[PDB]
Amino acid sequence: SLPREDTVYIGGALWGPATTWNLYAPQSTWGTDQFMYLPAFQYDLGRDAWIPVIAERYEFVDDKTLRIYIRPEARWSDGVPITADDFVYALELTKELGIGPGGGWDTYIEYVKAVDTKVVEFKAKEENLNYFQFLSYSLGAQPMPKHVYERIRAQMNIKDWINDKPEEQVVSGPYKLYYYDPNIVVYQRVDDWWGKDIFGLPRPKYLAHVIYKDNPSASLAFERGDIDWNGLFIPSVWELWEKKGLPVGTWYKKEPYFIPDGVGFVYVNNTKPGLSDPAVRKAIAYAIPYNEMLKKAYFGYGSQAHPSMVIDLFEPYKQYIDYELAKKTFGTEDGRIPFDLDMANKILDEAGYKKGPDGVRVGPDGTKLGPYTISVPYGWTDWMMMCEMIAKNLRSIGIDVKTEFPDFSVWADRMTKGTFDLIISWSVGPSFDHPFNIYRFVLDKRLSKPVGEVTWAGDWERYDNDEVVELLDKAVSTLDPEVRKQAYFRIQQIIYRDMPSIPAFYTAHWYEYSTKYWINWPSEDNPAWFRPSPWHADAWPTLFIISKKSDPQPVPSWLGTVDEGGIEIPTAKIFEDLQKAT
Ligand SMILES: OC[C@H]1O[C@@H](O[C@H]2[C@H](O)[C@@H](O)[C@H](O)O[C@@H]2CO)[C@H](O)[C@@H](O)[C@@H]1O
Repeated sequence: SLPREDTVYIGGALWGPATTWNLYAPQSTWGTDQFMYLPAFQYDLGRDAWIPVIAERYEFVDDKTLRIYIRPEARWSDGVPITADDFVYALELTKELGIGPGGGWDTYIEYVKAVDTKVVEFKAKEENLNYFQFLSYSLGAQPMPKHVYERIRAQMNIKDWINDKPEEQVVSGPYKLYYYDPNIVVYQRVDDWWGKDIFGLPRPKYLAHVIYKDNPSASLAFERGDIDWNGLFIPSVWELWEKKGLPVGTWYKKEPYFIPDGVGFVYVNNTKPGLSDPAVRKAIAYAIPYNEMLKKAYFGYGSQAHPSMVIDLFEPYKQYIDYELAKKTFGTEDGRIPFDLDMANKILDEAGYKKGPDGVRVGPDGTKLGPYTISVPYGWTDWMMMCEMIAKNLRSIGIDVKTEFPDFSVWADRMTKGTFDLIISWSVGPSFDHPFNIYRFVLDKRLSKPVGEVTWAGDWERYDNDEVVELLDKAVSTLDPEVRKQAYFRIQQIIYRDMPSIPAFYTAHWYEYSTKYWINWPSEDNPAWFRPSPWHADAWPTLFIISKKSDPQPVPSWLGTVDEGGIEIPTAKIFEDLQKAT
């Protein structure tokens, strides 16, 4: 019963049921992090700059001490000021509970301290000084409402709290929950949002997400005009406007249609017998039919990933790849891993795996290579097809793998708790600290948890290597790019030796829009925000950029770097200030 012209309908972001609106719970509902809880500074990948959001300003006291000045206007939706205590509390709670925003901060941050009501100070750890992580955890810090969470902690386990009462929801963002049921989640704009005199208001009054069971049903809704903002895999997407003449668009009008999101992996659980052998993981890498699955399953919307984990779609990242090592190791022109079942079988043969009567390999200890599952969420039809193609090839070489596609919530539980065998999942994307970010997320045991315990922070596969930890600790102890590069090069040697999990393809930043009710969507022709996908962590500025068709507004004046006429601080300026404070 929502007003259509004041509602943005969304697809491809929420899969399975609503769970909670609590970032410390094992699962929370799409929209919670994106729109309800904002950071100190919002990183802008498109401009390589930082929007001062809850923060007004930063200051380096020295190269290891960063003060963040909170806007006087920054205020929770219940009227309580956002204070330095809220920043300290959020991070200390994440450390205590082993889950929540800012996971891992305490590895590279010595302290977070409320030096005044509106001033928070972060101090870098010097033992393993890491300037990227220092900046990431400090500038990107997300406060959480201490006064709310302490009340909850007195009543119950914070992990059990649903936070599902609209009137009582205490948020820092411009939206909060309005309504939900088994078929929809709806958010409503906070009209007296604290940021209204700095950022304006987002244009939609409501954000609604009907819960579709699969891609085909979501696609049908999109074709009917019932989804405005979509983050969906869509086969033959160009035909929506070329053949069907629908008022629909993507970032690119021509192929590949989508900008890149990150790196999709075949994650292989290192804790399971058989899968714990690097030889088996290497064999799996050679048995993935990269080219065929990316054409048939992925419609050419993304290409094969480089095994270094570096996103070589961007020229400036190519310096971080030891191409000679990759070429030497894999025998291909660029060092990508070839699809080669002969090689996969050879690897298993040379590791002492012999096929038994049923055709399944048994190791020299003799661990049987199966039964295993490969799993992705039901309805994610592109990934499901990839899984089927991969599983069949693995069965061919004597690894007993079958597909299993449970509801998203169940899949996510098994991934985060590390009870899976194989899955396809995401990792990280292009960023100011790439490829440090992907090595940290995928390879760092410190971000993992025991099997049975939830981690959203990293290392789902439970890879355990102490040399990687040492290399991550030294990679950015100075800003000399050569030190970083050599750390990355050695990590790459370790990746090829251990095959902790398999970088497979560059994931698409799924993003489609309808112009029927909402206009000025970011695109190649209007590149106002480079992370517009409705499920992306950094989606929120999109909602300030779009207008109602019947009420067009100008571009928000705060957008753009300081030199361009907005309020965004270039990453280069932050590093300039850091070096100057040394
Ligand atoms: O391509 C697989 C699948 O992706 C779905 O979007 C995912 C996205 O790929 C993932 O990185 C992010 O963390 O979650 C979103 C969903 O919130 C997309 O909705 C599907 O159509 C697609 O099959």
